[PDB]
Amino acid sequence: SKVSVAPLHLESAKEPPLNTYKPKEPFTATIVSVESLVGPKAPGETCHIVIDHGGNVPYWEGQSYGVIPPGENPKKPGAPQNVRLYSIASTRYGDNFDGRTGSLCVRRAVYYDPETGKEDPSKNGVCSNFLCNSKPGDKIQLTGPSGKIMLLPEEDPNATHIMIATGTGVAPFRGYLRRMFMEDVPNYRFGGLAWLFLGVANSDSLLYDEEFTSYLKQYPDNFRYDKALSREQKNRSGGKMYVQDKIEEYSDEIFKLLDGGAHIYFCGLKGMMPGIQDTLKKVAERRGESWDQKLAQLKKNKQWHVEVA
Ligand SMILES: Cc1cc2nc3c(=O)[nH]c(=O)nc-3n(C[C@H](O)[C@H](O)[C@H](O)COP(=O)(O)OP(=O)(O)OC[C@H]3O[C@@H](n4cnc5c(N)ncnc54)[C@H](O)[C@@H]3O)c2cc1C
Ligand SMILES: NC(=O)c1cccnc1
Ligand SMILES: [Mg+2]
Repeated sequence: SKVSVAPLHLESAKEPPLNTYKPKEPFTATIVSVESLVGPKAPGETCHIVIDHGGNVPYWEGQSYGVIPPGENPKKPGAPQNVRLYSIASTRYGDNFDGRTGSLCVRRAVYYDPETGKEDPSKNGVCSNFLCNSKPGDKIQLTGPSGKIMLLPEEDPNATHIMIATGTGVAPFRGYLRRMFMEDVPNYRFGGLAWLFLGVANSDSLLYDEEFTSYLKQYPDNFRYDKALSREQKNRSGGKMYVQDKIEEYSDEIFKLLDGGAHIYFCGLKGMMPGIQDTLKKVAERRGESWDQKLAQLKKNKQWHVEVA
């Protein structure tokens, strides 16, 4: 039924690891695999990178790894490159179920001249292309792990978790959902509701869709999954279908779940948040509620979890 994971001593630590490796002495990890997650119509490549850390850089679900790309710091001669953070997309056991690997979900940052569409190697994103250009056996300078905002609250195994992602913001939720549904973790038997909302540009830009869809058939009473394909669908007002439009489609259900104590999570590019806030204010107003009052309450109750950049 559930997949055996090892070693179960990874459940014993009472606190998440933080800054085990630091930039001046990173951990030299080894690439296991790199693959594209997306199809030909996707605006850009997003890749799935599996990294062998040998058990030397454990983490909890929701944390980030740092990666120091090669080369000198362009603004600090003689110095290494600045760390880039990546949300870990794997559980603490990893994609090999052995506690030795972790995975990243990385969008290639590529520069196009806004008029001609021409390229320029010196303007592409350094660390994202480094990662998606990697091959098995390549070495990676790893730092961290870091972050606590997106730790999964496990005190109540029957909690409700409403997960709102755009693009690579799905990464921590892939980790959450594997821990909730896929892996045999005897000390955490999830029996609540986990509701994943994912916005991407088009069907070819979907990330891990087969995995999430499988949870609908395995855990129909504990998982829901809704997608917004912005260039392929339009909202009720003529706009491109964004994730906030999908929340709006379920406004009454979601607001009732929040009032009942649900956690809600937001992850991805910071550009996703203004439209979400606009939708939530409009929804609140139609219900005769104040979104300001409601958000202040959610934050005070520690139901509101945002990590965007
Ligand atoms: C907590 C956290 C978690 C994150 N999680 C993820 C994740 O899971 N996945 C993910 O893909 N990203 C994630 N990010 C973003 C990630 O950390 C990087 O910032 C991103 O990958 C870009 O880094 P880079 O080294 O590729 O680009 P950089 O080399 O830092 O360049 C940044 C941008 O500037 C552009 N640029 C460079 N030079 C020029 C120029 N001369 N003219 C115009 N433009 C230029 C680049 O093309 C790029 O878009 C996260 C960020 C944070 C803070
Ligand atoms: N955790 C983050 O801030 C994040 C994740 C994915 C993409 N961009 C930022
Ligand atoms: Mg696909």
